[PDB]
Amino acid sequence: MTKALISIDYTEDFVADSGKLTAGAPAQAISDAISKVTRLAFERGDYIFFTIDAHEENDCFHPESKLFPPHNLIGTSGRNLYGDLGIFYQEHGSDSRVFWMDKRHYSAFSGTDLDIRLRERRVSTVILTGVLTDICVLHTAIDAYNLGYDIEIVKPAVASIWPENHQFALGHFKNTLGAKLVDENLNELF
Amino acid sequence: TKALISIDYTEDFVADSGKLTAGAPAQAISDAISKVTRLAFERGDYIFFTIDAHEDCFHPESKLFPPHNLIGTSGRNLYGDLGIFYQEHGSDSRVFWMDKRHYSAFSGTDLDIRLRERRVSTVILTGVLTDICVLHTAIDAYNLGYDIEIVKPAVASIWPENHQFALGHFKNTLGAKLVDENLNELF
Amino acid sequence: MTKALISIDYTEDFVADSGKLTAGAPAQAISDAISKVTRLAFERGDYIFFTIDAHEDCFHPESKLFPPHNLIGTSGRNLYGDLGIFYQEHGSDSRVFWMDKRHYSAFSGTDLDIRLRERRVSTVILTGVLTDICVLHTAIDAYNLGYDIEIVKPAVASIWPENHQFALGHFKNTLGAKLVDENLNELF
Amino acid sequence: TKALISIDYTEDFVADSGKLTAGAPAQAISDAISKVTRLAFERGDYIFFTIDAHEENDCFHPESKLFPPHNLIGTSGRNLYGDLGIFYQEHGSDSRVFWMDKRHYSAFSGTDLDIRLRERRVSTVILTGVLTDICVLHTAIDAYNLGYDIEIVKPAVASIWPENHQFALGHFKNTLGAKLVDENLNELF
Ligand SMILES: [Zn+2]
Ligand SMILES: [Zn+2]
Ligand SMILES: [Zn+2]
Ligand SMILES: [Zn+2]
Repeated sequence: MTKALISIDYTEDFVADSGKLTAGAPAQAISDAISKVTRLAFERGDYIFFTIDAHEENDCFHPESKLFPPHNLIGTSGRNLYGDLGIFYQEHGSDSRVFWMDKRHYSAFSGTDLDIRLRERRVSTVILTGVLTDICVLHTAIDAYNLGYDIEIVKPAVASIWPENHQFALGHFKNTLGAKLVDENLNELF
Repeated sequence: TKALISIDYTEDFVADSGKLTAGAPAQAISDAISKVTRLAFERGDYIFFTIDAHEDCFHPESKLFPPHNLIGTSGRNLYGDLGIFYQEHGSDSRVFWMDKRHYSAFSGTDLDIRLRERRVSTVILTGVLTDICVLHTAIDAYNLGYDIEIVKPAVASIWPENHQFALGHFKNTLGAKLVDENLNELF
Repeated sequence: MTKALISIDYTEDFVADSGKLTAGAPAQAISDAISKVTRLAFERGDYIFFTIDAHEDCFHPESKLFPPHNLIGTSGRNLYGDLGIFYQEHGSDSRVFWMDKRHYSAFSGTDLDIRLRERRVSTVILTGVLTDICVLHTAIDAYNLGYDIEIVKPAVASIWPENHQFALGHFKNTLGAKLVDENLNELF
Repeated sequence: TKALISIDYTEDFVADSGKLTAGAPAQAISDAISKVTRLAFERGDYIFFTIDAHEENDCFHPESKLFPPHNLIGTSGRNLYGDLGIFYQEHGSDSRVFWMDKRHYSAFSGTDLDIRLRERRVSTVILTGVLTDICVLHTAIDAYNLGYDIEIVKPAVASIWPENHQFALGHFKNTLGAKLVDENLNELF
């Protein structure tokens, strides 16, 4: 029954209007659902992992730097969590069940110790939230699948810039990864 | 020197009576997939056939798709001229057959090890399906620091909108180069 | 309560007197204990993974370090002693696996971790040869992958007693492994 | 270009008053480890400091039962010992120098080391630090499985137990096919 909720890249740079790689409106639209579900997961005794892009300026060795403009730079406000989710972190970030995790690839597992931390705790299910549905959420989900985790996707708490991409990703999660789609109350959606 | 990965282009995925057939669009790439494989082989590239090998109540994929590519069945035989190429050159030191259980060609296999032994920097992806075993393989390759090439006329999906999502993902997110059956970049 | 026992390279080439990479007397001495403990684990309901060297290869760094051994399709890959009989009896059981490997570690380039995770196995029990090479590498990989570890002391062996002793110390003190006897009871 | 890995050469592992000190043998390599690191840097190599980062009362870490508290985040225990420390003050902000926190013994486990190396097409890793038979050994084995050529700087690795140091060196040479080199990065025969 040991579960972990993963909060992926829900920062000012991905969500806010002035954000450097902002998803804009669709990302902002999930603010209430993402904060509610994360607070709920925490209330249920789940582990919470904030897995956040930590980029550097002039990282010529990173293939991502040629693909997107500078975003989520180390030591910038762009890395601040957006909305009430940010308030949640300031309140509960010191709790032994809440984690902040820097990542450099899209997937929350790549080059991090997420798998190690989950295995230490004998977690068998990950609950995915954040942005973008078809990039960092999708990559994290695929890695989770290959690492043998059960997957839940919080449908109203994931978002993409592109609606067709969001739809592809949701279908992929359900039909290919065998993931459970859930709402903000963590109830399965049929 | 690069490596061409041939993903799941078997009877069960391609033939009209295949257990998990992609049908017409998978059949449509037969000429292109075999042309580009022979071409890559001609110019000294390594060839990795990464093929579903299914049996298995502990595999989560059992719930998601009907039995396909079962061991010892003709369903695992490579489709078309690609099977002919393997019959001719499967024993060449640069050609490989790898059994896999997940979608990604890297998951639970020694693909990364074999590529690293040969100091390969670039993988060229062919096969089916674009949005499942090709997409998963591409993403694993990206995370493992490989340069990626996708042979656009040698990948196929059941649904054209999924094939289009995957192609866009390769270019815009993974930084892959889309190439034609002559291994020339597309513009 | 269900665990996995890993049976590492206990084959003719590593054990038999004419073996291509034979560990000789100390490897032969564990034959009774390794078969006893494997049968006990299987009877208990545990999963059994035979993780066996499958060699061919100028590209393999190991080819320069050891003479040819456990070559694919040769008798050097046959399991040694009563262990071979257990495999004849139960090799087709859904709980028993034969796994080819190219590195020393049973995890490296294999699907061992995946198979264990499918089954929610939290504890691996290690047996076989050599204590300081394929058992050590496998133990280290298991540790980094968050498995609890048991080492069957009378069912592991090395060519050199000092290497065998180093490895056993490393398992207990660094990896936090439980050392057990052939009855799967902890040793004190 | 190669990468030199500097493993756990900190106060807690080296200094007389270190919480998990290897003592005199670890102190004895201070000159060699600092010399070889400055040399690798001069030669244009990448330098990775891979340093234990433990927390007090981490009940979920299996290492917590095995050793007393050591290299705690925000303590002096994590300070690089000797001239290596001075080198880090001098060049830590350089593009080729990296500081990597680790929780397991191996420098690769749960880190982005492999990712950073492959971004640079590094094919050979040069290993230094402590302990020879624990964080150096684990790092070497991980490097081997990941297909890296390995160099071990013999006078720049140390263990608390000399027999364990001897086992590890033999293992590197005979099992991993590593090249043993001196503080001048010249092969030892
Ligand atoms: Zn990013
Ligand atoms: Zn399949
Ligand atoms: Zn071998
Ligand atoms: Zn430590």
